Amino acid sequence: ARRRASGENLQQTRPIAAANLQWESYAEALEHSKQDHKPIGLFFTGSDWCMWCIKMQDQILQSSEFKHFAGVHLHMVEVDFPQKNHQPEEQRQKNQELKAQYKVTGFPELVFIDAEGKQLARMGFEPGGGAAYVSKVKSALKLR
Repeated sequence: ARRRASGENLQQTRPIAAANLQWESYAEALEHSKQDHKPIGLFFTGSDWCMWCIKMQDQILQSSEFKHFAGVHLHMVEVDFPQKNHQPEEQRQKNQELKAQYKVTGFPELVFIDAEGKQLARMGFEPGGGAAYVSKVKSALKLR
């Protein structure tokens, strides 16, 4: 297949392309949601010891489909529990409170909440890649 081997088209497509994920604060997320009404995804993980978490981060959160979907439709908040901790005391207290608040036990776990703190849906690690993961969240949050 010469066509498959060929590439690097002169004509540029999709000017929008894709952008990296923009992390927001828990306090900031709600502020925006109160105004924008968009759901908040809290990412609970172990950056330095949970391999499955790395996989979720590397394969779904950092995936192009996830980036595009979330950049447009969601507010993302990072909540990490590393072995080597260097987060400010205030951040750690808030993070622990949040972990308990949403009854988070297993990681990786992504929980969707509204600006009033109501849970719309929750998901963990699920094979299939970024495209498939976003389809699932859409159905869960009733986005259409």
